[PDB]
Amino acid sequence: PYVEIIEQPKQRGMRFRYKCEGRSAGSIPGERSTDTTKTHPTIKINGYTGPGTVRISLVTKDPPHRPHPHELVGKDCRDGYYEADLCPDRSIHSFQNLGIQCVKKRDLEQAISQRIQTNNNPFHVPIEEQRGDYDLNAVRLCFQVTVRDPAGRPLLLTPVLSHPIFDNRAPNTAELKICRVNRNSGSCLGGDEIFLLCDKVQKEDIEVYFTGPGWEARGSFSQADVHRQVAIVFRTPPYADPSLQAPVRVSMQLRRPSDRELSEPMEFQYLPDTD
Amino acid sequence: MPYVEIIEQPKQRGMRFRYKCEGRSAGSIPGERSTDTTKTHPTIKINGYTGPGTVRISLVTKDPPHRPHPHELVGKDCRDGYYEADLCPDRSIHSFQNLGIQCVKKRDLEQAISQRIQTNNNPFHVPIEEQRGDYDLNAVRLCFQVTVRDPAGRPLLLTPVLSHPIFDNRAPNTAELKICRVNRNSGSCLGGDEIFLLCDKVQKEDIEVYFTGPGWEARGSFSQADVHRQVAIVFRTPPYADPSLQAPVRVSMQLRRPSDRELSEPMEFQYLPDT
DNA sequence: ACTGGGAAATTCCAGTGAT
DNA sequence: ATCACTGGAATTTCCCAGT
Repeated sequence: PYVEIIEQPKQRGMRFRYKCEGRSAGSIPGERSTDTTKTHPTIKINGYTGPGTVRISLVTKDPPHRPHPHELVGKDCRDGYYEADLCPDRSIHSFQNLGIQCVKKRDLEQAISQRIQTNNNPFHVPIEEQRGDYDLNAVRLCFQVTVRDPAGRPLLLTPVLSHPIFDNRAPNTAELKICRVNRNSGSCLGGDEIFLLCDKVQKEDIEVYFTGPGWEARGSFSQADVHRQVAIVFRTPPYADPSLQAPVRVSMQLRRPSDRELSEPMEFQYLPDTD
Repeated sequence: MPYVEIIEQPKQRGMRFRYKCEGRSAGSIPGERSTDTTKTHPTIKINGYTGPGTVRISLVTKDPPHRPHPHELVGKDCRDGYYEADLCPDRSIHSFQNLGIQCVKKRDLEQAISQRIQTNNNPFHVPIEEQRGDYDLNAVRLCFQVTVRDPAGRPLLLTPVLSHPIFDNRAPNTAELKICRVNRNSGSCLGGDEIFLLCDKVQKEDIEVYFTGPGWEARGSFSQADVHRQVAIVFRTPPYADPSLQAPVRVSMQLRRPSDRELSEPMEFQYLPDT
């Protein structure tokens, strides 16, 4: 038998909580979770239905896939991992209260030691590897299901990794959001100056991205024009057609080149430049 | 009575207090009239003496019961949070080029006060039962304590002299106010024009934009919600003194912190006549 | 009793200006 | 070149509001 992830966790928008915040972290939602309806990380076991248990732990994003210093917290969690029974009737199982508690950099070595001491090492990575640098802003869930064989001995199935889950404090992997913009129309000739207030971006890895049917342009600005990661002063690009007869609605959004993430689109109208 | 005179006061705003983690030495406090082309430093002159002696500089509280401050002076010839070196015998004027302010953590406050007492760092001999009230960690004063010699070489302790207060640039509340950028620097004399203004960090509960002319005083209109991550303000210009303005008039526009009434450099704004 | 989010407090660090 | 220093950014802690 083997495990497949039916509903991946949502990658973005989750805030890892420190222990100093004595409140337990949130509940990780599934990809397709919408503000209306709430999905949850969900797996399915193909090749077996009946009594079993599941352990979920955090491992690193990048390929050694060693146990992450962060902890799962929530119901049925201890020593930074979740563990509980599967339903024997169903072959689909969901996890409604998985929270991520980030540990501090100074408490790293202690955290790693606990992973080893608690035998929380799904891919049995040697301790040699586990003195590499960790990305504390990204984790993967690791599903480790145990079923019964025909004799009723526990059978451990291959661990499956989720997609990465990113801390939304991390600007390099956060959601892009335009909060306020001082102007939403401009000359088709381009070069109109726009003040745009946004959520935290990295000035070396952000652009303003105008799009239409089979068209794209970028607003002009330097890294100096990005103010304290939360504002961009830029000039609009010229529109494809230099002699518009009438206004033309296009979309304006933030774009992060590194991972090609886009923000929610906003309406911008290029106007005919007849003075 | 030989006495100490402050030739060059310390510049009050601009400089950060540094934590121990940021390293040994915390920069050099500059003089009032320090510029990029001519860097000045705090300077005293000893009137009515020449020859060998000592000078101690320590930090004291801004407010009248001048107790020793929990923060430390660090740099050349500093120990136990105070500066102490031999007075130059030849010259009567003395300046200090490596004074840095090292701020202590809130956690280590009671320990720091205990060090001040243990080291006999109490220039105004304040009783210990005053050394427990609230300290303003955002502001200190330099205390210059000069010891000269009488003709037989016995120490004569001159009166302690206080500097102007020095404020932590990094601390919100005490940071220097600055208008970095603005989308428009003109508009109707009636008001109601929307300005996107980019600024250094301000507290939205303790900030306002201040229009001033000769015998006029007005404020831009905005809510706390319009302060975006402490470094941008979207506001509406107030009405000019005279709504029957014939031809343009230039006013000053600056950030003001009501709590302590501090201001930014002024930025020109011109009220235009309404068409 | 728990949740969403802003900001103060502390730490880190890339790129300078003084030498 | 070195490295003290400058100022932006990242990390960690604290706190408010609302159900």
